[PDB]
Amino acid sequence: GAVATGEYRNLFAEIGKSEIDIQRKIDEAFQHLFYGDAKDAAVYYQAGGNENGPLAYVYDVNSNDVRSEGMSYGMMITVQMDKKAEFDAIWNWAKTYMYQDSPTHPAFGYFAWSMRRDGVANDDMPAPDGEEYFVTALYFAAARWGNGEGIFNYQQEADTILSRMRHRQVITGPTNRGVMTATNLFHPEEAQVRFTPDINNADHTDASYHLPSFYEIWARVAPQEDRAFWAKAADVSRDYFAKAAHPVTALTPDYGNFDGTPWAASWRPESVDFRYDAWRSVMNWSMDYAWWGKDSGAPARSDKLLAFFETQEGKMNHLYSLDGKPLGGGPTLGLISMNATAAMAATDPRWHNFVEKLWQQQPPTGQYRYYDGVLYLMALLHCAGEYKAWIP
Ligand SMILES: O[C@@H]1[C@@H](O)[C@H](O[C@@H]2CO[C@@H](O)[C@H](O)[C@H]2O)OC[C@H]1O
Repeated sequence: GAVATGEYRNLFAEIGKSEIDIQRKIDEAFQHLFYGDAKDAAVYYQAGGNENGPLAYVYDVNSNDVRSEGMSYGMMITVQMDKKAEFDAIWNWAKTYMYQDSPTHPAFGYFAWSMRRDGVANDDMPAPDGEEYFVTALYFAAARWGNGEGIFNYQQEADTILSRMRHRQVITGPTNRGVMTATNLFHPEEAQVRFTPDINNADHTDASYHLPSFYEIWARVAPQEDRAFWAKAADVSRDYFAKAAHPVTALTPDYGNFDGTPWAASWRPESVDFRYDAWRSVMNWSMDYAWWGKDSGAPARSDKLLAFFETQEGKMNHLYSLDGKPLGGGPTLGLISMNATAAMAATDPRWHNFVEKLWQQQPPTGQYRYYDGVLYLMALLHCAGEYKAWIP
């Protein structure tokens, strides 16, 4: 695995691209998304500052809301790209405005998943893959830059947040939406991330939230009393992808049950299909395989998913039944980008075509560029051999 060797595959170099052109492609994507035209290209906004220095956020330009996921992805992108100033400004806004510090609030220890640009929460409850990326990005920051003090003691922040994600108690109290009850972010017996800590829907998961590549980091550097739990979560997630991904297409549903079956949310029953969340599952298991080499099923799964998408050439949808029926939409940059990341584990040389398709793309513009753009820039970093485990 790359962590053992320190050698991360440069999949773009493997399909013949020069290092100068790979650097240009990543820098163009960063400059567009972080510093491009505010109305058409950028998803990052400089939002003044406070006692900790500059504030900034990554946001969904469509709804015009800040998302905890996009903040956490901005932190991961910026630490992988050695962009400390941008990292610190995003983290300052997330910790200042999104993090719930009241111990009587049911979201204590968690980041509001959806927040207006003025800091008014739409929902105090979290999207738990945001927390997973925040903690990991903070550990990576500690490793690359060393720890600062206060909110910039990245390792201390990560330890405290991650401990509370596991050990949170049930809290009932007032929220922006009325009285709510929430629990921990990982089920203590299943050792799986929840879709939500809201007690009304807590005993569910989401395959795209399963991040065994990161749980292995936490198994090494988290508070000692939790390391066995995070190690377990990594093994459970590898088993989860084996059960949750269709046996023929390797498509996963957006939302799921702990036993691997798809879950139809009452408010979103189409969550049983492969949609916007599920795009990411293949990145998660392929990254885990490339880093750690433990998910013995990952190569075949990535091969099945790329074989399936090869049947869709010239008629690509972005919504599918798990058995591979197209359910609508055309090609998206986010799905192209995630499919390319399957090459971190695929064995069949059709993966070349998927990495080449990502290489051919341009940075996204217009109303849907937030999800397309964060996935694009993460996929470019993975495929350039520039998305690494920075272990403190
Ligand atoms: O109260 C809970 C809501 O907070 C939860 O909202 C979800 C949070 O993650 C987002 O990615 C989803 O889009 C959003 O629906 O839904 C479940 C409910 O119990």
